[PDB]
Amino acid sequence: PYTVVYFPVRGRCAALRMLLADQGQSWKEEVVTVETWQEGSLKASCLYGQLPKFQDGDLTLYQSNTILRHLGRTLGLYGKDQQEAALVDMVNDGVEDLRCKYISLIYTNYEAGKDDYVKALPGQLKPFETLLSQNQGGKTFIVGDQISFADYNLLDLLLIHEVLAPGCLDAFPLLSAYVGRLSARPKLKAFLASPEYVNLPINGNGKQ
Amino acid sequence: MPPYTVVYFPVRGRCAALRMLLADQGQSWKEEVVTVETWQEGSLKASCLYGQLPKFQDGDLTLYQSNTILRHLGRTLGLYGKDQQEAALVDMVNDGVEDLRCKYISLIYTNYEAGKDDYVKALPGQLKPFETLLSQNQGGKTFIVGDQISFADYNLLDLLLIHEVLAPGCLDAFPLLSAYVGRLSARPKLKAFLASPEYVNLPINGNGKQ
Ligand SMILES: N[C@H](CCC(=O)N[C@@H](CS)C(=O)NCC(=O)O)C(=O)O
Ligand SMILES: N[C@H](CCC(=O)N[C@@H](CS)C(=O)NCC(=O)O)C(=O)O
Repeated sequence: PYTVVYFPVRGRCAALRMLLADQGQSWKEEVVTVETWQEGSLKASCLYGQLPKFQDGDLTLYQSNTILRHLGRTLGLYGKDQQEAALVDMVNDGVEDLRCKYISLIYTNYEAGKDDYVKALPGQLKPFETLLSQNQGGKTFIVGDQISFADYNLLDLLLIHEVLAPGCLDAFPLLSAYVGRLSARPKLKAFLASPEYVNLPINGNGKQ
Repeated sequence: MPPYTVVYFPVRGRCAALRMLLADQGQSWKEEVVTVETWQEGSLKASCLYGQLPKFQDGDLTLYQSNTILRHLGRTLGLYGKDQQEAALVDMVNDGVEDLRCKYISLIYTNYEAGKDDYVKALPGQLKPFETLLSQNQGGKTFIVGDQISFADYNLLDLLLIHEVLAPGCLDAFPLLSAYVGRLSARPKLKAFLASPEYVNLPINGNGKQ
């Protein structure tokens, strides 16, 4: 019973939509334009003044990672046990930390900052290659042997980064292979090929 | 040896909430402290997954990332809500807290003097959500989410205590948050913890700004 309220961009909803799609879930998308948002109705009713907003039946949630964690929890995408559950979170927050750095670049200081960001990037991605190398030679998922919600969010982050700086995964053979393995998952592959994903901008200021 | 170990700088910083949680739950833990000089040397930083502290050890489980540690303790100590729905709201609260913590960190570390006024003027609007949450949960009389304490109470409690030092009386505009802070502060083990030398004699931040 799902509904996504967001702007006409991929942004902080790309990973959760990836997840819904791969898990064969159905959801309603509700779009929010510039004048709708600016008016100030919807914003005044949002817990933190912001989007996405997510409905799951009688349940309203804000916060992209809360949404992720909720879906991981209820669809069984949160590790096999608490140890795994913790590694999942650790992966997600690293993903979130770098996503926070990406957004800063893109929205605040794209122009001058991009040169130094792409320089810092391999060191920012290494931790994830390391994680995979220690989890069955990288042949499965980021954590344990089943997909988790940190996989979708990590996958999103990897794709938007190959756009920012193509070839950035070249030096990382487990990440490269991981990205191709999950991309080829049938429902994910189709969603990533769909107009609904392809014809949406990554970001709001039209900088990718 | 205690099963827990906290490897961090000699600061409250990102470990206050988890230390309060451990203290309030009556768990023992070991503090390994890292000095700037040990860090500058550079050897432990290269062992650190994301190259950062805090690092945490439950047995041979090495965790990084402070909210991950909190969620991990939230899961293993029963501080994550009663059902799947409460866990989601605990998460939405904690994510809310993490968002304001990040603005605060950017204030204190990369802009204190120019930013502080706008920051302290934007504050009431940042705190209101948390007052709203309380208002809608048994009229603000228990915890942030449901009727048992959760890990987000501890992170929210810490974030509130630090803003009260940054901008005293900011909770004056917020009667449930205030009652909230006083009510949680006075929990017996937490009370003793917040009055003890291991809490009191550490600075909130690394740069002595607060
Ligand atoms: N904590 C973030 C909040 C998302 C956020 O940064 N919201 C932005 C768009 S991605 C927004 O609604 N900006 C419009 C506004 O602040 O009025 C999350 O993970 O969900
Ligand atoms: N993502 C943060 C990581 C903690 C962090 O930002 N650590 C800082 C100090 S609080 C640090 O280790 N500084 C050393 C460095 O960046 O190299 C978390 O929530 O745990």
